[PDB]
Amino acid sequence: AALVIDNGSGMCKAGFAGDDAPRAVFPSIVGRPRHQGIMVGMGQKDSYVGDEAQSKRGILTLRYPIEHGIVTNWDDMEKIWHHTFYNELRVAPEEHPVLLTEAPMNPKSNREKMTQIMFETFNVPAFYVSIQAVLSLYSSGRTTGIVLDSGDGVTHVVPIYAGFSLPHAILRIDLAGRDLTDYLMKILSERGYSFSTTAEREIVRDIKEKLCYVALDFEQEMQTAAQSSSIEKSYELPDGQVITIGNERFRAPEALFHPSVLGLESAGIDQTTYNSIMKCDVDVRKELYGNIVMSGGTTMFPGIAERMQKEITALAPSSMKVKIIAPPERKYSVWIGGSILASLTTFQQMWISKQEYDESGPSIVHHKCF
Amino acid sequence: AALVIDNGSGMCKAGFAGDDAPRAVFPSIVGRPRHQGIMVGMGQKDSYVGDEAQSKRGILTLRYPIEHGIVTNWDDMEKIWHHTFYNELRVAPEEHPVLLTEAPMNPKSNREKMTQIMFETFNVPAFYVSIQAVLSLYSSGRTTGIVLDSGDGVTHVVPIYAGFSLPHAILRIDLAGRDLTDYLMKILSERGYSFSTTAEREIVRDIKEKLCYVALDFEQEMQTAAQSSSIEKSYELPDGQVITIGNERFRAPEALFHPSVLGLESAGIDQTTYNSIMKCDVDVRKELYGNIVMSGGTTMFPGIAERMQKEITALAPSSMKVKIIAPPERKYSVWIGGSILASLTTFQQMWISKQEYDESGPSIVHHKCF
Amino acid sequence: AALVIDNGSGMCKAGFAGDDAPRAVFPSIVGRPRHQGIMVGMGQKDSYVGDEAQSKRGILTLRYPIEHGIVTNWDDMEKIWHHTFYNELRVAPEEHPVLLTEAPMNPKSNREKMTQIMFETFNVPAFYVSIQAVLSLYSSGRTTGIVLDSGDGVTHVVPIYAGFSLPHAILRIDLAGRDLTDYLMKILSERGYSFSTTAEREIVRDIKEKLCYVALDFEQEMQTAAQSSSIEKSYELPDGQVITIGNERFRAPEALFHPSVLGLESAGIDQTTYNSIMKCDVDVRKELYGNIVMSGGTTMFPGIAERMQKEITALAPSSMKVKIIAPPERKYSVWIGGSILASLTTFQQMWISKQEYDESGPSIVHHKCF
Amino acid sequence: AALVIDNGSGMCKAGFAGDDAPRAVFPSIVGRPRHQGIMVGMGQKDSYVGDEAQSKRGILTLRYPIEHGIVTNWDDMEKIWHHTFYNELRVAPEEHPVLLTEAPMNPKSNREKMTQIMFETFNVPAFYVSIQAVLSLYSSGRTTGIVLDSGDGVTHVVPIYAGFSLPHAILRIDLAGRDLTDYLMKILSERGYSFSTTAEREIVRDIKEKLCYVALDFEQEMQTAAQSSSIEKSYELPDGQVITIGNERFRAPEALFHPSVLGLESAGIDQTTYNSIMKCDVDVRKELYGNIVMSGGTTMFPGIAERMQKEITALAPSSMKVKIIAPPERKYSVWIGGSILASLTTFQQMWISKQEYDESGPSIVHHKCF
Amino acid sequence: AALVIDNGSGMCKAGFAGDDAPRAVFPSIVGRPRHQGIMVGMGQKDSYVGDEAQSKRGILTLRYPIEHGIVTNWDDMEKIWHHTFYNELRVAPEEHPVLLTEAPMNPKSNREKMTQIMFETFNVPAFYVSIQAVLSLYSSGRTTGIVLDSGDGVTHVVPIYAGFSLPHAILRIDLAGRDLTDYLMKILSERGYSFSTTAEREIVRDIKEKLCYVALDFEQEMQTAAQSSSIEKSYELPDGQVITIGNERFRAPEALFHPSVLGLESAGIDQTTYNSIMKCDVDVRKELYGNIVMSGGTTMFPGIAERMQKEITALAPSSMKVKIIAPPERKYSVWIGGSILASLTTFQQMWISKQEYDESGPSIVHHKCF
Ligand SMILES: Nc1ncnc2c1ncn2[C@@H]1O[C@H](COP(=O)(O)OP(=O)(O)O)[C@@H](O)[C@H]1O
Ligand SMILES: Nc1ncnc2c1ncn2[C@@H]1O[C@H](COP(=O)(O)OP(=O)(O)O)[C@@H](O)[C@H]1O
Ligand SMILES: Nc1ncnc2c1ncn2[C@@H]1O[C@H](COP(=O)(O)OP(=O)(O)O)[C@@H](O)[C@H]1O
Ligand SMILES: Nc1ncnc2c1ncn2[C@@H]1O[C@H](COP(=O)(O)OP(=O)(O)O)[C@@H](O)[C@H]1O
Ligand SMILES: Nc1ncnc2c1ncn2[C@@H]1O[C@H](COP(=O)(O)OP(=O)(O)O)[C@@H](O)[C@H]1O
Ligand SMILES: [Mg+2]
Ligand SMILES: [Mg+2]
Ligand SMILES: [Mg+2]
Ligand SMILES: [Mg+2]
Ligand SMILES: [Mg+2]
Repeated sequence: AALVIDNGSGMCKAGFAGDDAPRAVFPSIVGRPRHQGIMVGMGQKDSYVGDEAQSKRGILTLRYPIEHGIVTNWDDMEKIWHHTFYNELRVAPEEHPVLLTEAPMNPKSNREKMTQIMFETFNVPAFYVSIQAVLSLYSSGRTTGIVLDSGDGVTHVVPIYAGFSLPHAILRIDLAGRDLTDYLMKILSERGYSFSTTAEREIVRDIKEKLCYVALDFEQEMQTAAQSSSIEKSYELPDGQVITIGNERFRAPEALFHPSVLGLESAGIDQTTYNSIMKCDVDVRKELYGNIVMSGGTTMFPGIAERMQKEITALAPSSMKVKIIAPPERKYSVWIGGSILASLTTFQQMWISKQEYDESGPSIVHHKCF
Repeated sequence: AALVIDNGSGMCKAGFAGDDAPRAVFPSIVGRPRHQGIMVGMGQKDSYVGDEAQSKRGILTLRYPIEHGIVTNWDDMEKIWHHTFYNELRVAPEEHPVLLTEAPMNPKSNREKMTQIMFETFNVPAFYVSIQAVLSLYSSGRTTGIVLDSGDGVTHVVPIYAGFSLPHAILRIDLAGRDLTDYLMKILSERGYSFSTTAEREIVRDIKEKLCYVALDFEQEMQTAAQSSSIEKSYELPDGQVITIGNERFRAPEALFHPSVLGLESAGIDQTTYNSIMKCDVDVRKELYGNIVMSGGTTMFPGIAERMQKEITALAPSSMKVKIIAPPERKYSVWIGGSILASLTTFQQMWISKQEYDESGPSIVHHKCF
Repeated sequence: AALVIDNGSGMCKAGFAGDDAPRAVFPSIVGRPRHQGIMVGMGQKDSYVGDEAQSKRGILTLRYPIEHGIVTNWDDMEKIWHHTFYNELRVAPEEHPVLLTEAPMNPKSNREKMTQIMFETFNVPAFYVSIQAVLSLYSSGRTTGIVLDSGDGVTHVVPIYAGFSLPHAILRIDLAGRDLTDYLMKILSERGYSFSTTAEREIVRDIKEKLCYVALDFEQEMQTAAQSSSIEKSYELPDGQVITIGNERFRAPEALFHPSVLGLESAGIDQTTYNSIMKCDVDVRKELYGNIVMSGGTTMFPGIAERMQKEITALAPSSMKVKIIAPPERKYSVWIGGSILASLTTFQQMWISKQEYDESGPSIVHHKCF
Repeated sequence: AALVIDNGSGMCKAGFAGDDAPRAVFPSIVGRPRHQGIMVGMGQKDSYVGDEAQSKRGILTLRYPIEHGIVTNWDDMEKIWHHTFYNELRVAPEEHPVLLTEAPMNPKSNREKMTQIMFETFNVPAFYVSIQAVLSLYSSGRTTGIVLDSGDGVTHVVPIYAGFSLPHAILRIDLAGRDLTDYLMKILSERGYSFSTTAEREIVRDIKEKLCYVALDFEQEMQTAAQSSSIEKSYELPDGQVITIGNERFRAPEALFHPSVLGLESAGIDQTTYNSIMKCDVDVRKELYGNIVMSGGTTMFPGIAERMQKEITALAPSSMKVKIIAPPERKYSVWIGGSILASLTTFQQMWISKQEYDESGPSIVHHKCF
Repeated sequence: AALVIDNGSGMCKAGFAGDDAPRAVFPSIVGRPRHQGIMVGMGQKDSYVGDEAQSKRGILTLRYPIEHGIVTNWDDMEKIWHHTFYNELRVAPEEHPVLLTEAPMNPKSNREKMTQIMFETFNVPAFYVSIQAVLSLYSSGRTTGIVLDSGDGVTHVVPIYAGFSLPHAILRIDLAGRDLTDYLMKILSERGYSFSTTAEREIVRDIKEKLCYVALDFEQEMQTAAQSSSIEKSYELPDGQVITIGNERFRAPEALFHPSVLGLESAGIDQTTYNSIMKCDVDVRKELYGNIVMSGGTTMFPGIAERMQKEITALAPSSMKVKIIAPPERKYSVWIGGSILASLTTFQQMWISKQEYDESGPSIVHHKCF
């Protein structure tokens, strides 16, 4: 009975192998009080994790331990994993194998510290780290495809042909949904709405998840928003204030396709996918063009698949059939692939056991998870 | 067996922790004779405290030692506390912990002198100072709410969310029931009734407590009072003279909502409550709008809760549910919260002992009562 | 050609706007015979007003219609105003606008009855009521100052800054020259001089106007009067009896600064002026300290300005320049300000006309004279 | 002959291009009377602007039309600009180009309404809006530097490298000198000094400008203030009262470096400057570390440059030379840069003319001022 | 007075025939601004070439016009040649013959467009294109040898025996120093150092030039780097950050000998040199084994000659004397050979004149430069 934990930058997904949906999906935030507790007998913890930190947002500073796929606070990461094991899944980690997720081209100390914390703090019997895009390909039943994975920390593009990784063609951008949340925070001040705190950042993230979309033609959509008022929508703040947003619904996701509005020199996701395809051998590009898979929460914008199809079809040769696979459950696709991968009988010999960690230290994670 | 003393500007409330009502409620006045005693063998003290000063009003000058929450006469304060301990409660203060009350944003010398007098003159074994609004929240069983406390000296608005104080949003006005008594004294001269002495000030305070109320619509109430005579009431003076009052029943409490009739530049209590709510984080305002708590004697005007609800609902967004909590026993609510707070076992480690005062002086009251 | 009538408690001042002195100054007394007329053919009226009542004092009971600024006998007030219009000024009131005076914080029925009597009994074309202290500020050419006005009925302290009234800081004491006359009547019985009748009250008023003064240091003056006989003066009664007075020359005006010798709980005039200054905003106090204006007959005591300056300089901060303005013509200053105010062209639109009274009744005096 | 107007939240600076100092520096306040004018013939306007509102503080409510860099009252803004053009500069705005200032990340309606009021109410021939920090860089002769601008409304940090703006790295805090004035008002009540009105707010602003400073080590300065009395200073109030202040001289500016004492979740000015430097490209950080420019009145605290240098040198790598440029005339630096920018011949083609406004409306300000 | 221009992918070398060193060596980059110029009067070109683009790296996107020896942007190539002629050499190209360089097995349109731009844009009187490896053999005084030339775009291996080219044995790999820079960028993310921009690519190129070397035994060097810390070195970034690198010093140049770590199917430089020798006739191999010449910047790694000697001696028969010629000035060797070749009197009849270009078009470059 293995445990599958998709530990992304923004949201933690956790559950059991063999299941089809994550049992526990909760934000990976740690909240700490900014003020002094004055009423006694209440019961006031010094730390709040997950949905409890989200429900007490107005008196807490919220911190993400993971930034751009890299854990920057390991004590808060340990707190989040403890909340995963003991409060959400309600299991003992000493009797369950654990499969973790990681973004490609991460520092090696991240993998080593994850292995050390899993084997020493939680005393797991078995452990493995997988790349998220490979799990996204696992969930779709495919062995050939190019995966665009965009969550909250980073966006990575990984091509796989016939079950073989092509690590020279793996591309990675530091743009994901948190940068889109910050950009929407910046461009909402043009209408007079000020958001600066971490709780207001969570409010703007809710605004982006509810009302933002990807325009098929950006300049035509700007002309339509300038002409009429059919684009503007209303959102109710937690204090009852109603705000109205116009072109910011599609200007903020446009940073995914044109990162220069963030001051970034990198290319957009369509150009990155095309460059990853062109970095591969000429005999695999046809299968990659027809098997473009998207996973993650940032691929859940309305109209992102049609725009991605249009831009890649513009980039590709005219005889190539470009197909974008954006299933309705793609936001959990990485986890679903983990739930497939930990459930295979061929995978059962690829676990890192406690004996191998005892004889080799954390560095065995560089020899068993490749 | 702790002692709870709500030492407000106008009235002193005193009793034991674990009780539900104050054992001794009496005016905090010191009376001194204006004339010379001519009959010998009577027994004539040079000072009268409390109800004895109130029963001998016609030959005494009455002085309040506390003005706007700040003690201005410490010898008379010592006399009132001596009358509390030895004549009203009839206890020895050397064997009972004492919990005192204070308004927020008071001078630090007030707290220091209260600690010094409690530990040196009365030799208490333990001591604590609390903010009155926090005790008002204690009495209602709430840990989240915004407290409007108005007694005789000052009106303070304190928001608390999830047991956490928000001291940047605490607001304080120097308008309370004594200023309303003085305003009623001023506007009763329009009908030909002259009140200038301190005993006449106590008579006008009795008139305000018996016959004044808060109008729902002030201009409509003025039109109704100008049209008919159904608003006018009669009051009997101590010498048997019967006076009749009309619009002064609702013109005097209207200074609570429009302080400009007192020559004050501050806002009314509804605007102050709204400004304190808007000074807080956006994620706590919903719980503050539905948990507006009033305590004190100035909140015992008839119709003040309906008017407060109407004005705050006018100020708040239309989707916000404004609830005013005005319980029938709110005039003693601060004391009741003290009787709860001194009765908690978790509070028993937060007393300032005699050893800490001996090793640190009065300044320990700035480190233990926050 | 407007008429200016300063109708004080003790003395009536009357004349024309544009003049510098009142045309007719006479006591506001009504005298009635105590005995039966026995000689026929003389011509014996049932009522004597003014100087005729003063010249026939020994067979009349003298009554003041105004007590402490409030008219208590309106028929005698009508008699005095008739004597003003037809015997003193010798005009027709139906063709002259009339400007009247009133003390602040008077009953509203006094103003209403004054308006009704002026418009109905005397049929004036225009009418206005002013506060006396504002006219005292008008006479000195000042727009900023604090006026201490003390005549025969009441003493009022009114601060004005930059032409703006500060009605929350207006203070009023029921001590003036009539109470000083009664106190001098009481303390002259210690030397064996009995005065009980109204004519003897007028004699004692003459004694106070001729021989009383304000001591700079009261205890030093009492020591000087106890040591030598240089303070004692002689006064000749109307029957030729010569009386001698000592410390009563300065003990009777000392009730202005210490009202407790009258059995009054109020403060003295220096403390009342200081309390009125401290009731104002902190940015106007500097101009009020240097512009203290005195008007009225009770401010005509010798040495009252030096004593007022000394006590206010003791009360004020040491960096404040206290200036007392006591001009030699201040006893008529209110009237002089009326003669200025009714002579201004900007004031000519502020009269209450007969049409406004016909359409609104007496209550228009609460809407036009504020 | 262009006009340069630095229209900040607290103070309005105005003059001519080519000059080195602003011709007219005056507070941007509008004062309205709280009371009724009682003396006629004075001349009493319903509105007072600037120094006339400051000289009549005790009878006025003072309002700032700009809060945190955003105009909240446009009629009072029009009054202040009318006072600038016709009473201070004494010019006709119809023949002079006008260059205005704005804080970055302001609402677009502020710029649009400024353009509409300048072109329609005042009928200017030409118009431009600049960012204040770019003008601060203009005044120092620099084309590369990071500007910390803190006045009365907001604090903004803007980096510029080789004449190129970096708008993704522009940071903005809502903390400036008005919040410091309010914090000093709050912490002066601990010593028993009460300030609540707008005139008292101006008095506390004068106290902060005269006696407050930035401590190099805050805890060492608190220990020094607790040990001896060499830190305490005396201030004379307008009514002559002398108050004494101790650690509040350096506790109030400490909110610039630790905003959590205001209940704010933002970082201090040193951390904000460091975060703006780290938001830029790695090849420009060396020039930004050595060219940190401060401008505005809130940077005129004694010891703020040494403390800023110490904290940034603590934050920066040890091989980096941190240089803080705090010239003695930096309080006018924005205006001086405007006087440079409007005097350049290359700038003369960048004005928004009346023809462009007539053909395009206010929205042309989003196409010409970037 | 001919001009010799070695126009490689990364660096442009330029000077005069008869000299021993290039007069001007500068990077062949064109920089364009990513942001908008905000400060006027500076002087801001839209394009920066060479060292000016390198000194303004943080606000520019840098582009190489030559990729793998082939010009991909001819306008930027024209800009670089204009900067060579007019800013670096400071000559007129209309009076100087120009000798250019090219890699073998290039497209014919590259040579044709180079001839057309030289004769039409710059109006040169004479022109020639040479292969770089033949010039490397010219610089060493040799007429027999096999040249391994590796710069920034491509690596080519050209054997020449007795002055005769052997074009069937010329080999070409698309691996050179730019691919090594990209590989070092990829493997520096394992230590947590992120480099993605073009300026960061130039920084990583500086890191590779300063700290990278070729290991004699790769597995022994990996064991030594894993055992101790004597291999790790420190580098200071332009912002003052100090980074530490370990095995990446020799892992990145190992792609020259094992291209499979780049995802390339080609052989290493030692195997390519051996395969080029074995493609020749059996009677010339002895002279080629003893005359292996290296030129270019990628041959300037420390230890590349010893490793090349070891691997070729392993590949060659044991009786063959393998000699690697790696002179200290080999990075400029191509240019030096050009400076020899354009200085020979026998070469003076082999120029392509303007008359031949006018009568034949660009295609004459396929008949005169073989
Ligand atoms: N419907 C939606 N539309 C747009 N963005 C979304 C939506 N739902 C979630 N997101 C964004 O996806 C991000 C996290 O998704 P996820 O892939 O679970 O992150 P991670 O894998 O990094 O935990 C968040 O930044 C969130 O704002
Ligand atoms: N029924 C009432 N209606 C209006 N005011 C009241 C009533 N009862 C008491 N008060 C006023 O409340 C004030 C004191 O109440 P309390 O809260 O006990 O004062 P404190 O807390 O300052 O001692 C007095 O000024 C009194 O006039
Ligand atoms: N020279 C004086 N010294 C002291 N008191 C005086 C003098 N002259 C008049 N008075 C007193 O002033 C009072 C009346 O003065 P006035 O101001 O005219 O009164 P009102 O304004 O009330 O008519 C009388 O009581 C009189 O005794
Ligand atoms: N010497 C000083 N020390 C500290 N603060 C000052 C000083 N002089 C002015 N200030 C503060 O600077 C603020 C306004 O300065 P300024 O930069 O002109 O404001 P703005 O640019 O917003 O008009 C005011 O809040 C004032 O209190
Ligand atoms: N000392 C060195 N060690 C390793 N590589 C170097 C060194 N010096 C230069 N290079 C590399 O050589 C390449 C360019 O050299 P060069 O032969 O001048 O190129 P090209 O001939 O293509 O212009 C660059 O990629 C640079 O990184
Ligand atoms: Mg993820
Ligand atoms: Mg109370
Ligand atoms: Mg009078
Ligand atoms: Mg400014
Ligand atoms: Mg080369």
